[PDB]
Amino acid sequence: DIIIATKNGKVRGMQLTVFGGTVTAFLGIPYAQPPLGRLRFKKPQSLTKWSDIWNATKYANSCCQNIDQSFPGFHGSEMWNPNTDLSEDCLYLNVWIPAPKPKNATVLIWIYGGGFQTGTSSLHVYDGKFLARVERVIVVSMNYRVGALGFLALPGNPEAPGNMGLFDQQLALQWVQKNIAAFGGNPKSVTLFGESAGAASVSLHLLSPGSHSLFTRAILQSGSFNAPWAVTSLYEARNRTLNLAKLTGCSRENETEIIKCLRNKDPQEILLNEAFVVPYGTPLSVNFGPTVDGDFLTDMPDILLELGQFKKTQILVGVNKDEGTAFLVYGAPGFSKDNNSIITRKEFQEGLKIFFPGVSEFGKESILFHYTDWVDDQRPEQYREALGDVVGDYNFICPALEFTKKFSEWGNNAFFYYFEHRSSKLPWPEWMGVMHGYEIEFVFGLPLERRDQYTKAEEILSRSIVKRWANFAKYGNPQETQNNSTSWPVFKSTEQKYLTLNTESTRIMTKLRAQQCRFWTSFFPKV
Amino acid sequence: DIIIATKNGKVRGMQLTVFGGTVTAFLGIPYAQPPLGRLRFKKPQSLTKWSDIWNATKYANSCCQNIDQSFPGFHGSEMWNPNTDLSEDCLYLNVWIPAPKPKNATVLIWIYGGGFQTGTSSLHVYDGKFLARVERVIVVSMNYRVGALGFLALPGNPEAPGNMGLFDQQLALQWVQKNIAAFGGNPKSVTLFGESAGAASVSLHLLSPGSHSLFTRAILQSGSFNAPWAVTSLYEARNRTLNLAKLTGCSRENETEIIKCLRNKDPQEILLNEAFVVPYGTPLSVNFGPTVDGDFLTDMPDILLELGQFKKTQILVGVNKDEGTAFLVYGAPGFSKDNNSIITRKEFQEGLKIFFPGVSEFGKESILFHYTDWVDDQRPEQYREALGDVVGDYNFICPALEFTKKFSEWGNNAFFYYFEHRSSKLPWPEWMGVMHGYEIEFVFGLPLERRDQYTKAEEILSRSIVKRWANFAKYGNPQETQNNSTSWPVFKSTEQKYLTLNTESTRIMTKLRAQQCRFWTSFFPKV
Ligand SMILES: *[C@@H]1O[C@H](CO[C@H]2O[C@@H](C)[C@@H](O)[C@@H](O)[C@@H]2O)[C@@H](O[C@@H]2O[C@H](CO)[C@@H](O)[C@H](O)[C@H]2NC(C)=O)[C@H](O)[C@H]1NC(C)=O
Ligand SMILES: *[C@@H]1O[C@H](CO[C@H]2O[C@@H](C)[C@@H](O)[C@@H](O)[C@@H]2O)[C@@H](O[C@@H]2O[C@H](CO)[C@@H](O)[C@H](O)[C@H]2NC(C)=O)[C@H](O)[C@H]1NC(C)=O
Ligand SMILES: *[C@H]1O[C@H](CO[C@H]2O[C@@H](C)[C@@H](O)[C@@H](O)[C@@H]2O)[C@@H](O[C@@H]2O[C@H](CO)[C@@H](O)[C@H](O)[C@H]2NC(C)=O)[C@H](O)[C@H]1NC(C)=O
Ligand SMILES: *[C@H]1O[C@H](CO[C@H]2O[C@@H](C)[C@@H](O)[C@@H](O)[C@@H]2O)[C@@H](O[C@@H]2O[C@H](CO)[C@@H](O)[C@H](O)[C@H]2NC(C)=O)[C@H](O)[C@H]1NC(C)=O
Ligand SMILES: C[n+]1ccccc1/C=N/OCc1c(F)c(F)c(F)c(F)c1F
Ligand SMILES: C[n+]1ccccc1/C=N/OCc1c(F)c(F)c(F)c(F)c1F
Ligand SMILES: *[C@@H]1O[C@H](CO)[C@@H](O)[C@H](O)[C@H]1NC(C)=O
Ligand SMILES: *[C@@H]1O[C@H](CO)[C@@H](O)[C@H](O)[C@H]1NC(C)=O
Ligand SMILES: *[C@@H]1O[C@H](CO)[C@@H](O)[C@H](O)[C@H]1NC(C)=O
Ligand SMILES: *[C@@H]1O[C@H](CO)[C@@H](O)[C@H](O)[C@H]1NC(C)=O
Ligand SMILES: *[C@@H]1O[C@H](CO)[C@@H](O)[C@H](O)[C@H]1NC(C)=O
Ligand SMILES: *[C@@H]1O[C@H](CO)[C@@H](O)[C@H](O)[C@H]1NC(C)=O
Ligand SMILES: *[C@@H]1O[C@H](CO)[C@@H](O)[C@H](O)[C@H]1NC(C)=O
Ligand SMILES: *[C@@H]1O[C@H](CO)[C@@H](O)[C@H](O)[C@H]1NC(C)=O
Ligand SMILES: [Ca+2]
Ligand SMILES: [Ca+2]
Ligand SMILES: [Ca+2]
Ligand SMILES: [Ca+2]
Ligand SMILES: [Ca+2]
Ligand SMILES: [Ca+2]
Ligand SMILES: [Ca+2]
Ligand SMILES: [Ca+2]
Ligand SMILES: [Cl-]
Ligand SMILES: [Cl-]
Ligand SMILES: [Cl-]
Ligand SMILES: [Cl-]
Ligand SMILES: [Cl-]
Ligand SMILES: [Cl-]
Ligand SMILES: [Cl-]
Ligand SMILES: [Cl-]
Ligand SMILES: [K+]
Ligand SMILES: [K+]
Ligand code: NA
Ligand code: NA
Ligand code: NA
Ligand code: NA
Repeated sequence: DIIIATKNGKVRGMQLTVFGGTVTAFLGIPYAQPPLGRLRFKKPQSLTKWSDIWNATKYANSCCQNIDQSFPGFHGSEMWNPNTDLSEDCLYLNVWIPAPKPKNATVLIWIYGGGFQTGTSSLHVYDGKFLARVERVIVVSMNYRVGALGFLALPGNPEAPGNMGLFDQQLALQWVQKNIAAFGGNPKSVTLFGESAGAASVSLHLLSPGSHSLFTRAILQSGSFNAPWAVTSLYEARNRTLNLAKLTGCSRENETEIIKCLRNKDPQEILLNEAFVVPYGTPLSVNFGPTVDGDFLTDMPDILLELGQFKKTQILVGVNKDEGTAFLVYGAPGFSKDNNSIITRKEFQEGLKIFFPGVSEFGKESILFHYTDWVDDQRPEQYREALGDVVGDYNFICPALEFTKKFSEWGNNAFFYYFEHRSSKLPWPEWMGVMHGYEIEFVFGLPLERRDQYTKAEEILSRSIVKRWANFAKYGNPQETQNNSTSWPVFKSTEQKYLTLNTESTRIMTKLRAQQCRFWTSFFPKV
Repeated sequence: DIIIATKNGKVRGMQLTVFGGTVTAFLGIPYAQPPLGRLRFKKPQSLTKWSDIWNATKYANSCCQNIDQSFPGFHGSEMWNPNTDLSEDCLYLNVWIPAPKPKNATVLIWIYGGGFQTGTSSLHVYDGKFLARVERVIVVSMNYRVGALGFLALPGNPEAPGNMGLFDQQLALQWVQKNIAAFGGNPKSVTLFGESAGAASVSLHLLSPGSHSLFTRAILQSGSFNAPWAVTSLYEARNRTLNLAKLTGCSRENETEIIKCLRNKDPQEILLNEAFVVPYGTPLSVNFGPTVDGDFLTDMPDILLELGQFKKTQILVGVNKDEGTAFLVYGAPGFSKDNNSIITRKEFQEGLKIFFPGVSEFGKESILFHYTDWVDDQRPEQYREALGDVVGDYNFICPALEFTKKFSEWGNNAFFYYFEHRSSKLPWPEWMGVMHGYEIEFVFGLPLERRDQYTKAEEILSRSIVKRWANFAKYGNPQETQNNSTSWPVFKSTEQKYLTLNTESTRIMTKLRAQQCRFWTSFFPKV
């Protein structure tokens, strides 16, 4: 029977049988006062503290959010929807520790993605028990507020300052610093990892001084703050806030009066209305995201990154081969998860208008031109694949490379990966390839469960990746030193070497998407 | 490797490990042409027939339907939502046969509920593998069209005749008659069982001459056609059709022209709009249900039942202790699944207006009067429990008793049960009690899986019920003859004996809800 005295009180965990061993799980530990009533839109408040035991024996509420209902009954999409009740009372975290209790274990802290509008830490593919079991690290994950409730910004106004969700994560990091030692963890050895919006969060923690000493190093999967979807401008932030305000009947003169009006609405009213604060969104739209609040973020992060104002430490960064494809079935004409989505030139062009709504004809023609230099074939899937590549390079890959490039320029080790294995169990069609989000299950070691219809090769690769991530956390160097693995070289802005992760031919390459990324990083912004 | 030659072609099944034995499953066998294009709103068409093997190795598409999203992330509600893609191409059935292949097995055919608006046969609690394993019966289940796509009625007009979903089920019954022998089943021994709207369907099959010879006997769980939600009047049917027609921009002069206009809409457009064809619905509202079509149903079923025009055979009928409670959190004021729902007198009265929208003040006062004869206490949950009882007696229990009473009057054995055990794993709060829908998992033998956190007592009861249902199917007599069970007496209109199903004190009682049901069955209709 396992009970740990945290600084706020005793908590009770539960034993799990994993791989002929035991992992101890503490699910749903509160780390802040529920942000309700007057506390809505505010930075999280610290916890009351209690006597008696808190039973941390089931996942807690997920934060209020809208759920994707494009494919009801379809596991490919539904595996991402929350699996606990939605509630504003959602500020909880989870802790997986090895058994027997580790002496001074390295801690991995997961920050989920979801475009800052969705997400929860209780998803099956974020289960930290395998990592705890296999690498004897401690895994921690937290729920943080999303959408308007997490990122509504009326900057400098503390009734709704912006970046609340980011402060939720930060307060959870503080919790770990203050309490993890009681669980057998080492507060001086904490590695943040996250995917997509979670990875962007991780990159922002590297930039936020308040977070500087709450972690040791950082892993960024398919995301970074400099991705075009990741940061909300102040013009956007205020326009979007005032729009939510009119939509809900909360337009008032004294901005502080808007917030109290919004404080009195149902969560549902807010949620139902946040979709429309943008006149013409994209599938990748982030209505309420990170802003330069002058608190979490002292300045525009592009400036910070460029002038080397960030935590000096190691990073592990990477992307997947077909980042863009998932988004294509969420609005691009002629695309379907139920057919092979062979599209024509005109549908390609209409898809661009969908993904680049405010861009000139010349801008969209340049994308067309750069991405239709057929290779050198006339295959029917030319345009289908070009559009996925367009969406993936622009939104994920090129920003990831650029971040790593600028980060390493200030003299810290960086490691870059290209994940190109497609899950044999992927419920999405073959044309979508190695999708956004689908390295995560390899990272968390789900293929290590033989009872699960992953291939033998998939167990090897997951085992290998799990070891690399773990060695990165413990030692700041993502090698697999024992099974003749390819050695993972540091990413330097000169040669720009990266490691490909796959089941077959693993290797070192250089300058991922070189031409594509000079188009997006250098040319496209002038357009 | 198992392959069965059906009359339409070879099908391939798959082996399942169940309880140290094998069950063979054929999931997703087509039994009709997909009802698409010109076939929308029509009675199902017979199948083309194929060469090569059909792989019946995964559940098929569920039929188009709206999904309950009141409690996103909550297992209590989400366990009922479809778990395969929604598609109009949904006319498929499933077959579980014992291993080794049975010689002449009795067949149970499951018809799911869902208020004729929702439902699918691929739900976890409808898994027929346990029944196949334990009782060596063959279990069959089918998907049938629901909502407007299954029950849109413009009577006598064969472009949309009504009762299409009922004809889907019937065509599936035909499939069994024609093919089950090839699976080791006995077409001369087929028992229909269903819950809620599925049970109402079963009762209508007893009344439909086209179904007379497609089955042997019948089990009706929490439902019958004479329930107030179960049959759509012709005034309602046409008003609702014409309303869907205006909502979708399909109002035309030649009724046949309405249907072609509706034939050309997206399923989604139809689905989105079927909610509003009723000006003031209830939580129990069935917008598009069974009608007297002059085909499946030759006359108003109340008349048929009363004059003894129905299949002469045995029936097993029953209800649960707290049928009504589930519906209370779907619109009654002051109710919540997250608190104890103590409501006051005025909230009780407002709840009545919600559940009896078209009823006079005197009508609603009579309900109030009949259900507030406190017993003889002044407990705070008086009104909360009275409202659940009101909704349960009116909508499920009293109609069930009345059906059994009138059916047995024509000289066939009838057996009535009162299920009063609450699942120890029920995710809904304690106040909701023994809920509508939650005997089903006991019937299908889920507690027989020891790996599943059901209690030992729950395994006993499930084992017992599984045996009773199986003996009923095989022999038309639901006894458990071996383990000193209470003997289940026939329900006669004189004494009206019934069997209570529970974990503790099992027993024979008489005249379930006697006073409540004379109020609803005799008095209330005059009101
Ligand atoms: C691949 O599918 C798309 C997506 O939409 C369709 O999905 C199919 C499975 C089918 O059910 C179809 O009825 C459904 O609309 C097809 O694009 C669609 O084409 C139709 C017909 O002109 C248009 O009305 C729709 O606007 C359009 N939908 C989208 C998203 O553009 C596509 O034609 C199909 N092509 C193939 C087989 O490659
Ligand atoms: C039990 O809960 C109901 C349902 O609605 C509430 O659920 C609670 C868990 C809480 O989050 C609350 O904010 C939420 O609205 C309560 O009824 C609600 O009471 C509020 C306050 O007046 C009304 O504004 C709502 O109209 C009303 N909802 C409904 C469905 O009527 C109810 O008061 C609560 N009571 C208890 C503790 O027994
Ligand atoms: C932000 O401000 C306005 C707000 O307009 C929006 O209002 C919301 C309620 C929502 O429904 C959305 O669809 C709608 O566009 C943006 O809209 C334009 O603003 C002009 C006035 O400047 C208005 O007359 C119109 O409502 C609207 N016109 C059009 C054709 O869009 C505006 O685009 C945006 N400004 C930004 C992005 O800074
Ligand atoms: C069925 O016919 C009419 C249709 O009206 C409905 O129209 C749908 C589009 C839907 O949105 C629904 O909300 C709406 O009520 C029913 O409505 C009434 O009919 C009168 C004319 O007879 C109209 O003037 C109104 O639209 C409407 N009035 C009110 C206050 O309800 C009508 O109730 C129903 N008849 C039945 C049940 O037989
Ligand atoms: C949170 N997340 C991380 C990685 C990969 C996927 C997800 C969530 N996926 O939900 C499915 C989904 C998608 F995959 C989308 F591309 C999209 F635009 C959606 F709106 C959407 F809901
Ligand atoms: C199909 N079914 C059979 C038995 C019990 C429940 C169900 C389906 N339950 O879905 C949850 C649910 C309910 F339990 C309801 F009472 C209700 F009114 C809904 F609209 C609803 F969606
Ligand atoms: C927490 O768990 C234990 C055993 O599961 C229980 O006995 C204890 O009282 C619990 N506290 C609760 C339910 O609040
Ligand atoms: C754990 O490791 C750190 C160094 O990273 C060390 O300073 C600390 O004292 C250790 N705590 C132990 C051994 O419990
Ligand atoms: C806005 O309202 C708040 C709350 O009363 C108050 O502090 C302030 O005086 C108001 N500001 C303006 C501009 O009137
Ligand atoms: C190394 O090799 C052995 C067997 O070859 C394997 O069981 C072990 O898990 C491998 N380790 C890693 C980290 O891949
Ligand atoms: C059906 O299943 C078998 C083995 O699983 C496969 O080899 C056969 O070709 C399948 N037919 C298909 C996939 O259409
Ligand atoms: C199965 O049982 C029926 C009687 O219910 C019998 O007439 C039929 O011939 C049997 N078929 C066999 C033994 O295969
Ligand atoms: C309705 O339209 C159909 C289809 O053309 C046709 O059979 C019939 O003549 C029309 N009926 C009327 C009332 O005009
Ligand atoms: C009868 O009794 C034995 C043990 O007492 C039990 O294993 C068996 O399953 C029981 N049968 C039924 C139908 O309850
Ligand atoms: Ca909510
Ligand atoms: Ca540190
Ligand atoms: Ca490539
Ligand atoms: Ca290698
Ligand atoms: Ca549909
Ligand atoms: Ca028969
Ligand atoms: Ca009772
Ligand atoms: Ca007994
Ligand atoms: Cl944005
Ligand atoms: Cl062109
Ligand atoms: Cl090079
Ligand atoms: Cl490349
Ligand atoms: Cl009705
Ligand atoms: Cl009164
Ligand atoms: Cl009596
Ligand atoms: Cl009673
Ligand atoms: K997403
Ligand atoms: K229902
Ligand atoms: Na879902
Ligand atoms: Na997956
Ligand atoms: Na669901
Ligand atoms: Na259940």
